Amino acid sequence: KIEEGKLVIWINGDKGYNGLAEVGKKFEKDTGIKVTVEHPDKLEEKFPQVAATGDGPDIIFWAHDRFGGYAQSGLLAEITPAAAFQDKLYPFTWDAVRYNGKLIAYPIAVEALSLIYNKDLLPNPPKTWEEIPALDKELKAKGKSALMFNLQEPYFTWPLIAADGGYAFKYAAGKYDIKDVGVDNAGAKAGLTFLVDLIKNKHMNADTDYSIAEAAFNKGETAMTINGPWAWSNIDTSAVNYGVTVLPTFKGQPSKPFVGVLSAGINAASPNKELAKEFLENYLLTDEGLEAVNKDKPLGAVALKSYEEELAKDPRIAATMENAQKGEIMPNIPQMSAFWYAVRTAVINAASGRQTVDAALAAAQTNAARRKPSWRERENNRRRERRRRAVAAKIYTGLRAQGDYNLPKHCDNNEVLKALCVEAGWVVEEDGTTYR
Amino acid sequence: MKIEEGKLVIWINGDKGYNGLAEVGKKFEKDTGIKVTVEHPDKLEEKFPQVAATGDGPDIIFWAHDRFGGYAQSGLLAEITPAAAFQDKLYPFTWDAVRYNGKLIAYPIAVEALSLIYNKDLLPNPPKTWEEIPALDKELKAKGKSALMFNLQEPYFTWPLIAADGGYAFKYAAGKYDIKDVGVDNAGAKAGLTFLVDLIKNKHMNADTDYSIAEAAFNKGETAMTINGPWAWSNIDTSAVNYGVTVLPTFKGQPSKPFVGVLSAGINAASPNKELAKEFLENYLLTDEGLEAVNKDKPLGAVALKSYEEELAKDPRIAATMENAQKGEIMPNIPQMSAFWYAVRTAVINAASGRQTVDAALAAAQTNAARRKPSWRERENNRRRERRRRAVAAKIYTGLRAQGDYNLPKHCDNNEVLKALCVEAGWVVEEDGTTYR
DNA sequence: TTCACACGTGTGAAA
DNA sequence: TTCACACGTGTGAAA
Ligand SMILES: OC[C@H]1O[C@H](O[C@H]2[C@H](O)[C@@H](O)[C@@H](O)O[C@@H]2CO)[C@H](O)[C@@H](O)[C@@H]1O
Ligand SMILES: OC[C@H]1O[C@H](O[C@H]2[C@H](O)[C@@H](O)[C@@H](O)O[C@@H]2CO)[C@H](O)[C@@H](O)[C@@H]1O
Repeated sequence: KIEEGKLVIWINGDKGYNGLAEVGKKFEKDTGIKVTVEHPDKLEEKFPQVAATGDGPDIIFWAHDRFGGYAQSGLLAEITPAAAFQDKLYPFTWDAVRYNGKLIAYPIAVEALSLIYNKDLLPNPPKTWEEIPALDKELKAKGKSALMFNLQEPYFTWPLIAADGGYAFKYAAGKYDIKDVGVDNAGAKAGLTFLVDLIKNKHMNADTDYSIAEAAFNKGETAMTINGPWAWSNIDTSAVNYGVTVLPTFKGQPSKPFVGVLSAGINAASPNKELAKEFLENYLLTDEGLEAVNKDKPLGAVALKSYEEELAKDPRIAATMENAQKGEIMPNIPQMSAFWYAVRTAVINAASGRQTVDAALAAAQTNAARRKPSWRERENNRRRERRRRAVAAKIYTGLRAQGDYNLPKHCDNNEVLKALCVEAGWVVEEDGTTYR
Repeated sequence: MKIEEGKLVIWINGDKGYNGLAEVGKKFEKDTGIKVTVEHPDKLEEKFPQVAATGDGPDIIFWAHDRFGGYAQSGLLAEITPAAAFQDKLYPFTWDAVRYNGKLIAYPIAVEALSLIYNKDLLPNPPKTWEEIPALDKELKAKGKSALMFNLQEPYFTWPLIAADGGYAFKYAAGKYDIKDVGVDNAGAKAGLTFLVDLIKNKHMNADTDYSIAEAAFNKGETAMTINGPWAWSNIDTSAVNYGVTVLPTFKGQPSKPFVGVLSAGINAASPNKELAKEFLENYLLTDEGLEAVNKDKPLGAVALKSYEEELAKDPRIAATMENAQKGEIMPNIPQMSAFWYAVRTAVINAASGRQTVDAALAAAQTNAARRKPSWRERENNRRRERRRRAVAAKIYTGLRAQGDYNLPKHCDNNEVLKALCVEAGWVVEEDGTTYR
């Protein structure tokens, strides 16, 4: 739990938390405030469960798509940087972190998936998804594979699902229609069927996850992977000469990745809200601060204009933003969580053969729509059934006490009910068949 | 995933040397042409029993021996059939660790015991007792450091202190463990966990500290001590910290008693590669060169293979490891061990957080660790009984609604039908169900 | 050991 | 939207 004078940060384990820990240390030396960085598992899920009761970190790092629900549940302290600060960042990165007219976190970096390839195994990477199967057949004869990427998180498969028409929630009339979903249309089916066919034809394995794909590419066992800017440092430490380029087209259309804006929201329950902005505004979001983090694990197109003009000249960043322009920024609405869980279930269930593509995406469409019942709705149901059981229990208590039925020493209420039935002129068979 | 004929898939925990093991796999593929894939998924010791029940899961699974008895009872492991010649190459007691109902159910790899790891430059003379840690931490804090940080989310790391003054898991008597004789709630266990919660109350430790927080703190020089196993040394070596490995401190003048694990490799019962897995484990991994490749990635501890252990035993860090092991006990491998671990993990976490008193947390742990897990058939019995109870009721009300003519509204629940029936039989029923003649 | 009612949420109505 | 019986397991009685 939070406490005054200290700063605890939650950031995903694939970002440069060590580099950010070097930001907190210099922050500690200036004003004497200790700064701990922790990279817990499923931090995007734990934070909403714990922040309600007042627990959780001072600052939470995650992509912007989750912050709308967080704010909707009143977990985030509203951000109000001076004008002088707001102008230090690109406008569209402020838009990613504004929900109902209010800024709900500090945008940090823009992330988009790209195609990463091994130049030594594949000097000329494919321009199309359609030619990957043949390429894998050629590489399988050399003991390699064409492509491996995380199939457990729909983030990585969404570029292909959206290529031919799939979409999450249609945007029209300046709003996201929380009830117009595009996970079941012809384009989505085409994209997921091709992915499943890749598995069926043994060009990919349904159980490949982030760790398995990263190891295979960094050990030179697979020619390509799909990943974000954070993955680059680990490829750098390996012996692989890699390139970063546009994702392959599918049916002649670009892959359309969902673009995220890594952000840092301040816990509404924190006693260090001011201390946290002094850290975020004048220590992290500075050339030397982003540098220390970026040097750990690349951030992507950092939102600070001041440092992005430097990073923007990296050909890997140019490629990252080439993919981003062909994709879309993620909505931040609270229903993204339901959308992501549903599509995750669809991809996994179709990849494994547990469901057909048609059945998986059909269910996904209705799941990404589902309303989650409120606490009060759950409590209404709990109480109604408590009252139903209490009413029955009182009836049978009086029947047992006053009925003087010929009942066994121990018997259930069904037997009492039977004795009440015969008294009222009914016949009740062994199995409950009841008539006059 | 299913395991395919002609390929080998291995599961091993992420803190072990899976990169070294993958190199052994790459040699095996070079000599016989069989591809070997090594993965380190999360919660593998829980995932395996779920998938392997239907023939899924890996060909080979690595874990400490304590979980394998439950696997074998569930029929998930092949029986290990090493010729006597090969058995003689490993220490007898390591075979004991993987013997269950008289059969060998895994290949023992290495013996693991927790030790005290300390920063020589911050603390040239490590403490001999737990009792002096609070004072030592008070010194270190004045310099911006802490005395001790270790994993408080896995009971494995706190058990040495719980066991020190008398806590125990299952009592051994007459050549077997008594699954109803649990010792997580006696005076010694209470004293050990109380001292740990007292560390937390006096701000000498954080209740939320997990494995990665403690490892980062020690390896960065923020804390003078940690508690960990041999797997952790390689990350320390790469750090600036100059460390030593020594005996765990005493508690109430008595040695800490870590539970000792034997890293073991089981063969999935559903694998058609049982012969290939046996070949790989016997003739590639459990060799000098095989264990060396893994050990160089992350230290294994005291390996079961006599020939290579005579080399590793020269290491003072292994001598210390086995000094702690002698003071501890080999874990049981009985199926009830997972229930014991879940119970103590909840007790430690709840007490460390103040959610429960020590007495309450451990009282619940004792009941949970001793609770008999109902069989599948007992569960099915209960499920069918309640299915039948509802069915009889349903038929009774179906008949009452059909032939009753109780003048009831379009839709109404069974309680209202019951009420009508009661008045038909000469009863009065109030709104809340109060019923009488 | 078996057993019965409690328990809160699921599924599907009915509006 | 509210509502009701289904659902399998929990708590604890009787033996
Ligand atoms: O897979 C669904 C997942 O997608 C995104 O998560 C990304 C994250 O944005 C990246 O920074 C990186 O960590 O990879 C993640 C995918 O594993 C969404 O941000 C997230 O809400 C969603 O659950
Ligand atoms: O914490 C309970 C846990 O303890 C042991 O797990 C150890 C394992 O033996 C070591 O090899 C290492 O990985 O640390 C683990 C604890 O995080 C038991 O083996 C395990 O069954 C039990 O759940």
